[PDB]
Amino acid sequence: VHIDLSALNPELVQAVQHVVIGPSSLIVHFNEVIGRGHFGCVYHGTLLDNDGKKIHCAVKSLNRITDIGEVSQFLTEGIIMKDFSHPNVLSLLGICLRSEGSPLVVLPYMKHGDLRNFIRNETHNPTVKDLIGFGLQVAKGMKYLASKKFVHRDLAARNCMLDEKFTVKVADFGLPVKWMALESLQTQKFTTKSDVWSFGVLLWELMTRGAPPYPDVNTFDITVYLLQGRRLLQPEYCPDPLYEVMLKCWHPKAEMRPSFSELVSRISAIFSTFIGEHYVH
Ligand SMILES: COc1ccc2c(Oc3ccc(NC(=O)c4c(C)n(C[C@@H](C)O)n(-c5ccccc5)c4=O)cc3F)ccnc2c1
Repeated sequence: VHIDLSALNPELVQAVQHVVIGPSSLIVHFNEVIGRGHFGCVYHGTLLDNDGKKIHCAVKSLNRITDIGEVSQFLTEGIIMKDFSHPNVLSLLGICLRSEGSPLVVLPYMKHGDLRNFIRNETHNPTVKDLIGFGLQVAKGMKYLASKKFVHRDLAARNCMLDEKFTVKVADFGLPVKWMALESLQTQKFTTKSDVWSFGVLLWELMTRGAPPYPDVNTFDITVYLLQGRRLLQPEYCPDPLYEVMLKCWHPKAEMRPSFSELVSRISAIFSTFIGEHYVH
């Protein structure tokens, strides 16, 4: 990959400068890979400050980026993400624009990987309170994203990260038909309200500790399934009030679905009635 960086806009390069990091502070370990491949090509990285203090990071290589339009789009995404600041939203440490090799994205290292794999791992023992707690953290992250008028589009357990303090970081914001709202499947439109539907599916994943949704329904038969008024069944470990929350999230009419603000207050109330946790945040 040899991108001709000279062909970029002065005001945009000026705009992205506060997001750019490079070899004077970032060490990429190109021989050391992170993850399976559901986050793409990711390397272990080390970020140093002025006094040489090291920080563990993940370095994603965007290998499919070739032309100047795609790089410009990449810079703008970097600019947007860098501005976000919320404990339940994954941070952007920076990006790398290099004359040789693909553009790079630098994120804080997430000890416990993604939430779906964490809860599926049988060596972990999350309580019902633990699972609801994870769901509350996601809702708080989505409440922030909504307040910035930013639509996630791909909310799911696989896309939520978990750090060493068991803080959930909403990630990969900005085909998973089984997470898509009815209107998104039909009109291809995505909004914060459709993010609320996906969040309902995410809660279902949590309470089933990462079971695949709609097991007996084909991906192409999902639109008719939902128009028939059929929904995901109540998980064995899901309480009645949380299941009603899920049902509200999957309302036929997008405008009738709760806001993430409403979701945080309701899930917070349910969470408070539960006791016993093995993962305290
Ligand atoms: C130990 O196991 C793992 C396994 C995987 C890990 C990991 O994977 C990633 C998670 C998330 C992302 N990236 C994102 O969530 C991005 C978001 C949300 N945006 C922003 C959006 C507006 O496009 N961008 C982006 C930023 C700048 C330019 C273009 C795109 C992004 O890369 C990249 C990763 F490797 C990150 C950190 N620790 C990990 C530990």
